[PDB]
Amino acid sequence: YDSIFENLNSHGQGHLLKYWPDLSEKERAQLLNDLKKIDFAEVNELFRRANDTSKVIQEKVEDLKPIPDSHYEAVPNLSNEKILEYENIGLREISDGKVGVLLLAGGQATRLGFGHPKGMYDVGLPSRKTLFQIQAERIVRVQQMAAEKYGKEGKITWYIMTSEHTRGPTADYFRSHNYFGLNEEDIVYFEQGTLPCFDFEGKIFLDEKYHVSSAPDGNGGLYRALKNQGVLDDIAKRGVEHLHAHSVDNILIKVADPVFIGYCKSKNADCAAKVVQKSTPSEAVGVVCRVNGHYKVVEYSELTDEAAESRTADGRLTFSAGNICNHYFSSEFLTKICNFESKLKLHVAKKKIPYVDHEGVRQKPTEPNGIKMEKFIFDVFEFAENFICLEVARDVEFSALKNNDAAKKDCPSTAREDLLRLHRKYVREAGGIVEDNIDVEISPLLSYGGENLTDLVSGEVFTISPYHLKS
Ligand SMILES: CC(=O)N[C@H]1[C@@H](OP(=O)(O)OP(=O)(O)OC[C@H]2O[C@@H](n3ccc(=O)[nH]c3=O)[C@H](O)[C@@H]2O)O[C@H](CO)[C@@H](O)[C@@H]1O
Ligand SMILES: [Mg+2]
Repeated sequence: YDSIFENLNSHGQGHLLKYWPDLSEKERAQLLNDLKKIDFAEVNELFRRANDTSKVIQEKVEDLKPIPDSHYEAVPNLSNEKILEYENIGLREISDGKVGVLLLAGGQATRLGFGHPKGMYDVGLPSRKTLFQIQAERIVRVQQMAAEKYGKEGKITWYIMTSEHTRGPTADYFRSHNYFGLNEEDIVYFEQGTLPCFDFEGKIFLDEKYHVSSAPDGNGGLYRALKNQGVLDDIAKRGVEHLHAHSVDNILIKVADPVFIGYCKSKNADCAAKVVQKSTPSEAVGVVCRVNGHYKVVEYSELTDEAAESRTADGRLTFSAGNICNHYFSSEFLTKICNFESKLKLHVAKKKIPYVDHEGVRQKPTEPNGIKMEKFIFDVFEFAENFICLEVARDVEFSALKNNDAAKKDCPSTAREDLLRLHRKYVREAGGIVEDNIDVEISPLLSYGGENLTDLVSGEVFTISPYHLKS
């Protein structure tokens, strides 16, 4: 106790042991287990840098400039012959077993009110498939496409990053469903770290008398987790050369998109980000920018209202390159990143954090009472030697699940609506006849991105809703 107290008090966190006399021996052991999981020197060192307001005000007066339209291309503007070239390059890499996916599934947002990892959400499709199952079947299908073209049945290694409260339920969900037709050996779970939650005076919250308040350390915690969980070793052993990192909530996600992988390989990019066009200033998307001669993403929470609402001569937003958390990393760049993730800025967010008050009572604040600190995955972009930005069509590739339906944006209903609208488009683009009032869902096992539909829908008329086109 004495050595533990000193470690705490030398860093001003001695209050965490306040309730020691009232705790059972098991609660005492739980509390001590919480404390030994925290490096109080590194945490306290990190908090000071993250909350150095003088440096923050300097970053606010930076001459923030958007990525010029001249520095990126848009997939829908490419010729179909250039698209095929990129797709075939990506399909070859997938077939050769050189592609992995880094699924960011440790996020703990509560906005949705879902008592499970977000990946288990069912937005009410005719198939009633979850985000996890849809993504798994997209992996199945694109592996099949790659093997059918190039012979070898290469596998995408699915690296699923979890946090403490998602690790168990996520592994249980995939196991219960027989990995949705994928092989268990190719799905690799790894767990990101956490950081404690602080009040406005820099003292760490107690979630219970025997439990320190903590939260996942941001999706920028990927890099440290990759190293200390042995994932970089696994990547090197498997011969994986390309990594597709993306969020869990985008129901339109082109997992291991061969066009994306082929595009970045052909441009010899060490790192890349997909973007969509931002048309409302308040959309909660980061924007790709240039400052001091390198690329950056400024999170929606850190973009001034002035910059967000600034307009071009056209009337487009000046900052219109909307990040959709959909990134490419070369294996070489990834392993070099993980050796300097220490320098990665910690971002501060005001949050409503439950806490034990000065009277042993757990409160639930109605106004933000504390701070969480997060590393952001895109903060490595400024260290890339050949960063590439690739614009994609929003209706084909981005529809985020963030809020409940009452918010009416980025909700289950818009996610389900965006996917069904896209599949209606795929059916029409393959020669099928279907009106907007018909809900036709295309199984990912039948079509990854609109291919493989002519023989089934060309000339056919779809008049009954809902309809499920299956494999
Ligand atoms: C990548 C990032 O910093 N912000 C992006 C993110 O913000 P946004 O704030 O919407 O999302 P979060 O950064 O909270 O989470 C993004 C993804 O990372 C996962 N996650 C998050 C935190 C964590 O500790 N562990 C973890 O695995 C989430 O579960 C999800 O898979 O998505 C938007 C698009 O939808 C982009 O416009 C934002 O620029
Ligand atoms: Mg991102």
